[PDB]
Amino acid sequence: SDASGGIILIIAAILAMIMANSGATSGWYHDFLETPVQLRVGSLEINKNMLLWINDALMAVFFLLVGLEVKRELMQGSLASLRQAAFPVIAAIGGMIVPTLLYLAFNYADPITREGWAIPAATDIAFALGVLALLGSRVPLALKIFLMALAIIDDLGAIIIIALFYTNDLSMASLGVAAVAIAVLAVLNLCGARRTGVYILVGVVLWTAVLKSGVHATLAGVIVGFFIPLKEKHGRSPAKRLEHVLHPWVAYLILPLFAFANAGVSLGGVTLDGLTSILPLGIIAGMLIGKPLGISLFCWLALRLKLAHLPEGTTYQQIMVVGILCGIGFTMSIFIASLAFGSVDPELINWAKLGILVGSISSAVIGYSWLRVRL
Ligand SMILES: CCCCCCCC/C=C/CCCCCCCC(=O)OC[C@H](O)CO
Ligand SMILES: CCCCCCCC/C=C\CCCCCCCC(=O)OC[C@H](O)CO
Repeated sequence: SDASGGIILIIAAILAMIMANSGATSGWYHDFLETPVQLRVGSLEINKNMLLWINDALMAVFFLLVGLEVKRELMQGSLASLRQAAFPVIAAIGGMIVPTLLYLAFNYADPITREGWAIPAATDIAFALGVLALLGSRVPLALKIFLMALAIIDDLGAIIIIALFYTNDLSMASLGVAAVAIAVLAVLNLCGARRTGVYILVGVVLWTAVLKSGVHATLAGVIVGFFIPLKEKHGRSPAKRLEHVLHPWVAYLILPLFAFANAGVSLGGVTLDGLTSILPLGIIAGMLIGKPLGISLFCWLALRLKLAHLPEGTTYQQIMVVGILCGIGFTMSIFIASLAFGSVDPELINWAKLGILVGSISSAVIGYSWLRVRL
């Protein structure tokens, strides 16, 4: 499902680029996405443009899946112990620090564009795993597990740090209702509730309470995915079945719809001097240099001073290639960019997207080349 998921994602992005650039469709594409919307449901109203609504829904579902996965990794997978978590965690710290530092090298003096610091810290898990899948049985499963954990730690870390920066966007009552909802999820888990539906219902309450803040609405999905029990009772667990049923819908519908609504950008007026502007160049440097350099360097240090061990079945060369692949930020990076610039100016988000596209495509091509050499 990895290879076909990546291919369908790329098709949707190409269709977006066609929509945003052809005279027959460009007008409607942009006008529809820009439309202000307010949904009627009692004494509870909220105003957001069409694209933001779409992204909130799609990313709530995607990060519900991310929540299930990270909980499974912390309880059963490669994050279930210090011994196994050391290497992916140190790698993710590097993949966070170095891309941010290279982005801010260009953008720290700009009070507007510095808000996009996390853009090249993101990794498009579907795209990167799809490029891995192109080598088939030559890829050690441990390498895929490593890439998955790395990307999820960086993506969740970005979302969480941004959420902490954005807390002031929520009201006292919103935070209160959210706290009570999270507490209900916790007691449901600790007591032994195993029907997925009850968690989903309390989860939509949590999601609506923090819906004014897109990043918090996204984090709500993670929280719900985290508190759905994973204990294998009689060979069954609601988290396993939910992840299994949800994964195809995310890989084949949610993420392609997101890419179709977000990856299309006009190419008229774009220039070589425009691409070398601080915002797109900071993104490109973060992805093409920051990601592989941070991941490889922090991993090398972890191994040399014996802080961590290579995952069995992998080599350090393979880890370096994964470091390149983690520069494929694509849809996750576009989402981070919408969180930073979405409510500021269309020129900013479009140039951020152009930078993301150059960095992502270049990371994919270079990573696949090195992958063919090493595997
Ligand atoms: C804002 C800060 C960044 C937020 C980043 C979000 C991602 C969180 C997961 C990464 C840490 C992994 C923790 C691994 C801890 C070791 C696990 C352990 O030793 O626990 C033993 C226990 O038996 C277990 O079942
Ligand atoms: C409210 C902030 C709380 C943050 C607590 C996180 C602590 C985790 C540290 C280890 C991972 C490395 C994290 C490095 C994160 C990049 C630096 C950063 O977040 O600051 C960028 C700044 O916003 C540009 O304007």
